[PDB]
Amino acid sequence: MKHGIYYAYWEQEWEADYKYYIEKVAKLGFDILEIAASPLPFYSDIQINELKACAHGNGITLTVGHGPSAEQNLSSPDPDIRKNAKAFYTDLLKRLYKLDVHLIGGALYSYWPIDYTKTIDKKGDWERSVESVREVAKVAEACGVDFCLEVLNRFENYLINTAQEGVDFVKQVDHNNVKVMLDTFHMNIEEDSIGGAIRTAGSYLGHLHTGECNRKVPGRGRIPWVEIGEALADIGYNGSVVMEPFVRMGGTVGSNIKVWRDISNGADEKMLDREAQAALDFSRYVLECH
Amino acid sequence: MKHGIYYAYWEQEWEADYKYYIEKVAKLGFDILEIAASPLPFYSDIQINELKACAHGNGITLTVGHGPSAEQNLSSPDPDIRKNAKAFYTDLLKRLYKLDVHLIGGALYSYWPIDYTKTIDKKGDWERSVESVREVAKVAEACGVDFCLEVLNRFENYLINTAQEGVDFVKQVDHNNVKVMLDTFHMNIEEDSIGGAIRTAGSYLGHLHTGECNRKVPGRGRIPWVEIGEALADIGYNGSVVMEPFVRMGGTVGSNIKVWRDISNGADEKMLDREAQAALDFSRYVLE
Amino acid sequence: MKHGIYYAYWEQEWEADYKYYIEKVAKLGFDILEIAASPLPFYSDIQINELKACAHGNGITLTVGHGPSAEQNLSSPDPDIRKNAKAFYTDLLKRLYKLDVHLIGGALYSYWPIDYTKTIDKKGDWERSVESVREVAKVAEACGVDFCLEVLNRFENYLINTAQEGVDFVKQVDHNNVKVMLDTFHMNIEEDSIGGAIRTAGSYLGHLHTGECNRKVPGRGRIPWVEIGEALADIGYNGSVVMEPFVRMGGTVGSNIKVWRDISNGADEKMLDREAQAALDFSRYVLEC
Amino acid sequence: MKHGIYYAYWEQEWEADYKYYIEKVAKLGFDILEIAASPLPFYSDIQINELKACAHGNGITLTVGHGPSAEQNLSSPDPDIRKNAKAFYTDLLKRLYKLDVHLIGGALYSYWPIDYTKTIDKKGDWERSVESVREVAKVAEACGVDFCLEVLNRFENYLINTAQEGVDFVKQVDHNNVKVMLDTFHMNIEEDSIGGAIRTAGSYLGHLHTGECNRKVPGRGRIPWVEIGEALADIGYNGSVVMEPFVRMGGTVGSNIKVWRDISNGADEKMLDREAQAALDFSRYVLE
Ligand SMILES: O=C(CO)[C@@H](O)[C@H](O)[C@H](O)CO
Ligand SMILES: O=C(CO)[C@@H](O)[C@H](O)[C@H](O)CO
Ligand SMILES: O=C(CO)[C@@H](O)[C@H](O)[C@H](O)CO
Ligand SMILES: O=C(CO)[C@@H](O)[C@H](O)[C@H](O)CO
Ligand SMILES: [Mn+2]
Ligand SMILES: [Mn+2]
Ligand SMILES: [Mn+2]
Ligand SMILES: [Mn+2]
Ligand SMILES: [Mn+2]
Ligand SMILES: [Mn+2]
Ligand SMILES: [Mn+2]
Ligand SMILES: [Mn+2]
Repeated sequence: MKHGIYYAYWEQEWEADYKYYIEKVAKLGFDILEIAASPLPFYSDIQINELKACAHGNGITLTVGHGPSAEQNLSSPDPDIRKNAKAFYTDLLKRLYKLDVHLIGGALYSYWPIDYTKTIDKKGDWERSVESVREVAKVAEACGVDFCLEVLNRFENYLINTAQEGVDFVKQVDHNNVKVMLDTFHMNIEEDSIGGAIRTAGSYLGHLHTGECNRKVPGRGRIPWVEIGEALADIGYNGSVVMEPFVRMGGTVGSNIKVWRDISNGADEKMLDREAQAALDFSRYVLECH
Repeated sequence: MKHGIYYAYWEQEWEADYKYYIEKVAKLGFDILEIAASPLPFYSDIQINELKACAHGNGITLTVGHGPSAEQNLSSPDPDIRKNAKAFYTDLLKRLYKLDVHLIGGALYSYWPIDYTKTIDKKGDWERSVESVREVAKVAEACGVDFCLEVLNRFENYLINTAQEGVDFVKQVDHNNVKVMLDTFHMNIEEDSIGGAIRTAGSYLGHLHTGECNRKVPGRGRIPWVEIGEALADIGYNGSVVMEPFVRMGGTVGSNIKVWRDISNGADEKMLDREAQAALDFSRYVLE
Repeated sequence: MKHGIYYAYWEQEWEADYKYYIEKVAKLGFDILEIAASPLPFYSDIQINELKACAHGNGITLTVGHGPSAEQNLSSPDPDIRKNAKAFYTDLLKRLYKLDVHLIGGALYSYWPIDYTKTIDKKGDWERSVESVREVAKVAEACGVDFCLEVLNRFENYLINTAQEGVDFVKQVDHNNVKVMLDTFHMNIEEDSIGGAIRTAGSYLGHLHTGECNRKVPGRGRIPWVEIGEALADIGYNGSVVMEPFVRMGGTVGSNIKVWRDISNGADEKMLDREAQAALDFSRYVLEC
Repeated sequence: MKHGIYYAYWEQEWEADYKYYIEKVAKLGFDILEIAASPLPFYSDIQINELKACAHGNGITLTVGHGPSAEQNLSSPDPDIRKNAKAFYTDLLKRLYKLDVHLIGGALYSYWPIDYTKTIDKKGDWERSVESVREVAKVAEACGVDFCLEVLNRFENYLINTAQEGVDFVKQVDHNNVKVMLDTFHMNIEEDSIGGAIRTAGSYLGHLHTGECNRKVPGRGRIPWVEIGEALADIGYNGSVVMEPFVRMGGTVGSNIKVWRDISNGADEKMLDREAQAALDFSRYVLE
């Protein structure tokens, strides 16, 4: 497996100097840095090429996460939003192609976080979504990009909350490059079984996010990491595992993730770095070759 | 310890004929029925007495749960909202005393569920709430009621998310009738240690809600029940334990709890009855 | 799934008035009573029909457990011990048939408990055992009995300590009536994964013993019961599940099981019955479907 | 917190060239090397100073483990055996003082492994042992050595099988240089609660052995490491943590520990080294 970490562990907005983080995680021993998609549509060609060259020169692979805006909601009942959305993704996937990125994940079938003050139509949203994802998927394939649909807890989305729902949705889409994506923090809430959910995902699992129950770095909390490693070995998971810790208050990240206390316990950057590296060593040790 | 269940397990709105449920759970074997406070202020003085009568007749003890509305938000920066909130609690609490209820719990220090659309001010809300709660505490003490502050996960509230934050708030309130309340569903998300959180609550723990990670009845999910039982013995817990399963879609309950799939797996009322009864045997066995 | 309990939970010797426990256990709600095989060769056909009819009357299914003596050692290098051993099971299995018992289990490929002051030849004992068991297995087929080979921890046996070893031994024996048997107390010591060991057992699993890490009744300890239910479901286990708690010091049972403190904490018979009943409610709830 | 490993992980007999292992574990990053006491009584005085020189040279602290032989049984009903036992330990402890080691642990109140084809007189053995250990304690105190009594599973000892029995024994001995010692492999069998056993030992815990359920190195097994680390933090443990993995068949070690299958799966020295270092990183990280 290839191990990565989301840059947002160090930042409070959905954008940053990704080159700085590529240099950092390469020194910490990671294989991957996952970056937020938000700023990419504003990258000039030379900026995309420099980012790509940076990743390549440092032996780092870039993956992309995206929490879509309501205006990029592929499941919208408004035909215009669905059109703006497909247009947004099309342009984004081409940028990913130029970046040599082959994976994007997150609530790509909806938007995030969900504004629950608006009325919900799961059934209706579900079918518009399946349709929209079907065609975005075709652009993704032409770009060499796997489009991973992340199963989320109920407080963050209502369409896909369990691995079974994720598999159902992905089978309906029925496209080779559209995958299910799990996240230990979300599984921790919705699943009857962690290993079971992973085996349920099976051949459809295309990406995995890690973090403790309250989103600390993997290892020192209650997530059943050994059971997870066993299940990944049962399904022959080949993919990437990207830890996504959020331990700092503040900014759009703190607000969207809902960090209302200093979970980092006053850590400075170097401290954060050390904990992520210990967490990487732990992940490689516990999660592999079971 | 005394075991109960929240009536909402069977209903989709924050009210119901509580008499029908006092008889149901008395039969199923529960010692307690927990009821939503919402419809109570619309109970006449006579309706109160028959509810109480109905409870005493069935050997069932009544506890109350309450997810406050924005207008009952004791943490509010708006003095008129705070004023109305103290009035609601004082009226609600006098009714509780006449109903012969000695415990109310929920996000009593705030409102539920939070609309994260508005602007949050944790620091200021926290100070206002501590003060408003201490006042309300005098009334709760009078009506012989335990004002229980429930620690909730980050998605449903931002003031108190861990047992440690709960104990800090309660110690700040510094009042006899205010307790910390824990819920296995919420602890499962926010805590480093389930047993550790319970031990942190210690003597301040006044009420406990149970449910699996995804809110099914206690037993066949991933919650560490043995560890909870051992930690309650460590602190010598002598309160009640109320299961709060939510396995049904629809209504204000389904929307507030966020049940977007049929977790009950098509259960009918009898099937719901059986599972709750089995979870009750399980809880008395494992937890004590 | 059918749920039972070992009568020994109440007794300190490997024999007892099984009719008394058949009645007790029917009132507590079990579907099965497991009895020790050692007193059965001393039973007349009258006692065998007596026991069978009584089980039948209280609706209880009977299963058998046996910790073989050194003289009943099917793996012994001494060919006379092996001949006497085969004679012993040949007789026993015919009695089981008369009792309409379709399952016996324990360290049937060896003897129990092992005396480590002796000489070990795991490789040698293993080969002799596979040979003897396959033979006994024909007699088992004939008597309609499932010969279950229990995987034990290292302190009690050295031949088969993990589900994988148990599976290798059974595959090698290669006979329909031989199955692997697992016990949560033994898996707790030896296995890397509990769900994994069950799954490795797979279709070869023919019997399951349960108890907490320190042998108390199932449920209030550290054994991962939910994980066990899942794995039993993953392999579609239909067999029975028998709790085998040991919480009392004294006697052969106490010395053989090595109970050196009062784990029951003063439990009198009624208290023991209460906990077994609660543990049985727990097992049906957590372990099934 | 100091972390070590028992040298027997790489050897099949209760002795070896400890200098070779001091260099190896310093290179892998350990703080401590734990050695078997067995060969030490017979160390010339030169060999004692060389061993100590090496340890200091490599920045390694040495701790000692010991499975006493039947003739060294301080609990024996036989007075000549108790006499020898006491002479054995006073000589061993004085050497330890020379070797500059401050900790010895194991079934020091008895002998190991127990021969169960003999008569078990628990109450009598227990009384004699408490009295004997108390005497030895005085010498241990003079040599600046913590005499740690290890709690073992039922198959390896019958006097002390739980943390509660270990604490009861140590409190009866009533001497500051005598401590309780826990081992995750042994707790995994006997305890109701791992965290609970650690909290029961509390201030009395003077040493801790680690290993997976089946004695593989810590990390990929079922032992609840986070719970252990949280309980060590609960009591404020000021001792060391020594992993005692046993993954190889053969010799006195393989038969005393009862390894009947190749648990190491063909590992050569280099592979045993890497797995030890990975478990060390895991332990420092998870146990805090
Ligand atoms: O689990 C999550 C969100 O809770 C991740 O998918 C990521 O943070 C999100 O997609 C926004 O970047
Ligand atoms: O756990 C919670 C909310 O998740 C409850 O205690 C809440 O106050 C109650 O559900 C309101 O009806
Ligand atoms: O678990 C075991 C032994 O520890 C049993 O299966 C044994 O065969 C039985 O207890 C003998 O009576
Ligand atoms: O855990 C134990 C024995 O199972 C050890 O501490 C023992 O004292 C040592 O292994 C002997 O060398
Ligand atoms: Mn995620
Ligand atoms: Mn931490
Ligand atoms: Mn922690
Ligand atoms: Mn609750
Ligand atoms: Mn057994
Ligand atoms: Mn008990
Ligand atoms: Mn040890
Ligand atoms: Mn217990």
